[PDB]
Amino acid sequence: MEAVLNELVSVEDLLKFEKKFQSEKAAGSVSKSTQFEYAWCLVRSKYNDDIRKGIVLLEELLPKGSKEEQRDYVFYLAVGNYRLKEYEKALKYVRGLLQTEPQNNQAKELERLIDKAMKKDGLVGMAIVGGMALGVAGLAGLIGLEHHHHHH
Repeated sequence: MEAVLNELVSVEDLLKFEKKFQSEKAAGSVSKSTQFEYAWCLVRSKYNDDIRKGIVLLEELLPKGSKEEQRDYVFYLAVGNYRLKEYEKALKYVRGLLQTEPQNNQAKELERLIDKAMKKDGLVGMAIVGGMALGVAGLAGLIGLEHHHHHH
């Protein structure tokens, strides 16, 4: 029933989770739970600097989380860096993420956007046909011999 409304994050939802971070911190301590949900609210902020902080917030929690807890935080980091134009940074988090869970399709499709975007702002070979061009006659050849190591 989590219907995604057409809006980033109302200042109330962003500060709402910040309020908890304040009361908990006021006690002189902060539960990692708030630290995790506090970065999400920022990672989805309308300001970029808020993400630069939301990304660091999780980056410090990863070493503090186990391998499974990291698989979740790793997922948010690839999404936060993916939008900050940083395509390779998010590509390192999404690629290693598969090294752990290759059966993750949501992690695979994201890799396409990151890798596909880079080719977009790089202009591919415009019209393509099977590849950049043909080849010096070489259909199969995946079982026959190879270049004869011998001059003439």
